[PDB]
Amino acid sequence: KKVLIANRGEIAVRIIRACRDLGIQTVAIYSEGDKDALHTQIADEAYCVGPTLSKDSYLNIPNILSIATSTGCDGVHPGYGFLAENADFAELCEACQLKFIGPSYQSIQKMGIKDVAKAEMIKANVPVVPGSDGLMKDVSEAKKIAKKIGYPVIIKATAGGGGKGIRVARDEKELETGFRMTEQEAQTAFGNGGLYMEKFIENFRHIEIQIVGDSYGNVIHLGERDCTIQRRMQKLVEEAPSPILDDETRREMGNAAVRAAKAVNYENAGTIEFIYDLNDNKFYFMEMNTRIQVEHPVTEMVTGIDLVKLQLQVAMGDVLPYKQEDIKLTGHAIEFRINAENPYKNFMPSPGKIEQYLAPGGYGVRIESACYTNYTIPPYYDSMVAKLIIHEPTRDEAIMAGIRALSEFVVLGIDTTIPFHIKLLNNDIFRSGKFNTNFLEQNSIMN
Amino acid sequence: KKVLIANRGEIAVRIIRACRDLGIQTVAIYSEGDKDALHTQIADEAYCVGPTLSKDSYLNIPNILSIATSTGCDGVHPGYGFLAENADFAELCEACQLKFIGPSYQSIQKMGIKDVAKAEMIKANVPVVPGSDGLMKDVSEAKKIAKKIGYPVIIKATAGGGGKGIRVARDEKELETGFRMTEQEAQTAFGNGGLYMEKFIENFRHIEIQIVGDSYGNVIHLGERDCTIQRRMQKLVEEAPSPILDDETRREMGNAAVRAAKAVNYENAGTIEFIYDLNDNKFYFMEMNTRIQVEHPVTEMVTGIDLVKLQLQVAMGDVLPYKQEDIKLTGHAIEFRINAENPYKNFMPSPGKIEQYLAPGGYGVRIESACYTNYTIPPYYDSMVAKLIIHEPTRDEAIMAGIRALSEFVVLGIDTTIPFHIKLLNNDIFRSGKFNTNFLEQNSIMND
Ligand SMILES: Nc1ncnc2c1ncn2[C@@H]1O[C@H](COP(=O)(O)OP(=O)(O)NP(=O)(O)O)[C@@H](O)[C@H]1O
Ligand SMILES: Nc1ncnc2c1ncn2[C@@H]1O[C@H](COP(=O)(O)OP(=O)(O)NP(=O)(O)O)[C@@H](O)[C@H]1O
Ligand SMILES: [Cl-]
Ligand SMILES: [Cl-]
Ligand SMILES: [Mg+2]
Ligand SMILES: [Mg+2]
Ligand SMILES: [Mg+2]
Ligand SMILES: [Mg+2]
Repeated sequence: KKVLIANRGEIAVRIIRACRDLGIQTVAIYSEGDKDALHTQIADEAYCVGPTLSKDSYLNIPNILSIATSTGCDGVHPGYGFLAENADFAELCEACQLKFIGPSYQSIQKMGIKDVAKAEMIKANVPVVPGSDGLMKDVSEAKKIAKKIGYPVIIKATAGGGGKGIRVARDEKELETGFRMTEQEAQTAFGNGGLYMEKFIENFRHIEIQIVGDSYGNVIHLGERDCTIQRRMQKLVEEAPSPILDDETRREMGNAAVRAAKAVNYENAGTIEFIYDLNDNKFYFMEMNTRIQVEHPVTEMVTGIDLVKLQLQVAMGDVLPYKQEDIKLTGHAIEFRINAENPYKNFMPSPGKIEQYLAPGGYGVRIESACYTNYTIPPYYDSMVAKLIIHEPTRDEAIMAGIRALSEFVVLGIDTTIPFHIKLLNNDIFRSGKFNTNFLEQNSIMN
Repeated sequence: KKVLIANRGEIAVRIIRACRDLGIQTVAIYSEGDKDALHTQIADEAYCVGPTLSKDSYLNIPNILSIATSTGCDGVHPGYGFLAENADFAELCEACQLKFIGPSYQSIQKMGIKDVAKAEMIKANVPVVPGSDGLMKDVSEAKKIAKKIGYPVIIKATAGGGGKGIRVARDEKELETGFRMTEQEAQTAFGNGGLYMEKFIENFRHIEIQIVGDSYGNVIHLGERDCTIQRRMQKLVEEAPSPILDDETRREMGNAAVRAAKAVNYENAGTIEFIYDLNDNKFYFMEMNTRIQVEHPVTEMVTGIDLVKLQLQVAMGDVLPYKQEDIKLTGHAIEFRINAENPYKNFMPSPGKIEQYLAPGGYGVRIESACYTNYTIPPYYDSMVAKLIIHEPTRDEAIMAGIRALSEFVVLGIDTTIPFHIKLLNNDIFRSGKFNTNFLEQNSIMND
């Protein structure tokens, strides 16, 4: 009946749209900085939750819970980021008679301590990257494990998110220096300096499987997303299906992801991330995001399934409206994350007022955005202007259509990364579809 | 390689987008009044064709042909309206070695003299609305036929388009009066005063079938569009598939449409309009539109087929890349034509500068517009702001999702018809899916 959206930006707008499609009432929250945010305008009601820094606004749990109960909400949608993978917030909602629109706290706990997640996958017969058994207490056993696994190794925060608390070590001296750095950063960022170690995979594709469970033990997958085009770990361009994957591997990986989700009795939407090793064409579980993702639209276009609406439906108590045999991926979709950065200045942030915003339309085109003419993106959270998604019958058609779409997208007053994406789509290595995660790093797409 | 777009507005934008998908270079034209027009920005080059009134700009054939050859274009896409159903311009293009993106002039002649179109359909074994065979010489001849057909009748210009030269006669005296007014109006408008007569069908549903043929004898249909929500003759809300139609009638009408198409060796995209009579559940051919239509995108979403790209593909000599067995309509789409009119003032036109324009997005939404912030829609042409299309798995879902999308569509500075479409979507009759073409005439949505 009524849902509080515990987020901001384009995901808040997105969830709000999903609620209205189901006739659900919407409560937006905003920080002092987000006073002009679009989601606060399109919500049925909006409430200030605290000052600009996320720690006192969007992560201010007592205030979010307070507002939620005060206004008579039945649930809370966390979106992505902020409190979406926070098991304690999830538990507190439940204790308030508020439905956390997402998986259980037990589920968030199990998959949210990434070393424990791995051990759970080994027991659900899911392959995982060779590595340490749980956390390393010392550099000493980090050095011991790393010589057992073989360099290069990657040291990762077990409580980790947003790319923070991850370091490659290519020799013992790097592992020694990187251990203390990552432990420090993790304790600060997460209140948990526990680190685990993995073989650092060098030639792979980032393949992730969308899963969705209901409250009745039914789990399905909506195929894969290919998120190999990455700058500094962070995803820039996502596509569905993967250009390099055959139907037998899609099926084998989808089945692995469904085993993953039910080993932890997973409910609502999540994503299994897999490392697809191009050296032997084997996949490895890397982690689960126990939440909706930025890139969900690429999947929604090829599958025809409204994933956020399905999140709300699953939370309201609906059984899954599709079994696995009803799911098909039709056509090809590619998402471009358009940020307020200048690709001609090595992606230097570009703050300012948007003087002209003209979003493209036409066949195949979906624009996801909270930006509008005269809007100023506050520099304290994010750089996302829009996600553009192109859906065509083939990949080459999506590429041609994407240039078309991207080429008429007017965002003036600030620099954006549209030019980067236009240049990528004209790149012959990209068009070949054959490449790994290092692609941006061992090329110079901007010329 | 290079194509001139012989149109304006949102359809020029649509065409230019389809050209860029194919790697084709684009030449926009514009009237003096259309200097700010979005299609002139996104085109590769833009040229002035002349003064604001269409007669000297967008219907200026000598100037359009000069720019097409001057700039070295291979074809001309006429969109809809203006020169799209002008056989003589199609001929002229062909004589200039320009591919008219559409059917042959011969086909444009056959189906564009509407009484002859009808006669061709009877030979093609396609049902037509009862009436006269050919034109009526005289008011006397109209009187005799109208007595034979039985009142009520509708007198229709044979060279008629844009809904001019059509009026109902419920009795003799009306017919005497209607004949002369319609003959005068059709002469003025079309240079052809010839009228034909049909039974005026009073309880019906507007069901039209999308056709596409290629240059190799292949003709497919992409199912139906239901355009029953009309206001004074003009379409307002379209949906695919028709909510009141089973798949046996879908096949029947599709096969009827396909016979019609190849009866005239039809190439490229056309639409066959049927009258679906709710008294006996019978369909009758009313006319063919030998062109793409305003409402094509609702078909494109349900079928996944890019129709305007397919027009270009067909015009470059491509074999139809779809077979009939492989065409499925999936889910349900509703298009809403959003105009610069005030629905709270009986749709009074609302001229002005648009001061804020915010297109909704999200799941299932597709916006078709040439409008933007600080744009002023000239009051000289077809007054569209945007088409909004919603595509969902079911009709009820589409309705809900369209309220969502329409409710956040911001257009400030002019009044628009957005509030009418929101009131339509909350109407119980519309939601039932059961109504006929006089729905907005028997109902008053704006009071709801
Ligand atoms: N074993 C590995 N070998 C090579 N690269 C890795 C490995 N583990 C992680 N990475 C890279 O580091 C990125 C982030 O890893 P991940 O384990 O997803 O961290 P995260 O902080 O949870 N990020 P998020 O996806 O936002 O939750 C991955 O997308 C890979 O590009
Ligand atoms: N026999 C009929 N009985 C009842 N209504 C009719 C009949 N013929 C036409 N109409 C109505 O008049 C409208 C216009 O007729 P039509 O033959 O489509 O003319 P047009 O000028 O070619 N319009 P267009 O579709 O823009 O090319 C139809 O959509 C019907 O609503
Ligand atoms: Cl994400
Ligand atoms: Cl039309
Ligand atoms: Mg993570
Ligand atoms: Mg990850
Ligand atoms: Mg007509
Ligand atoms: Mg018509």
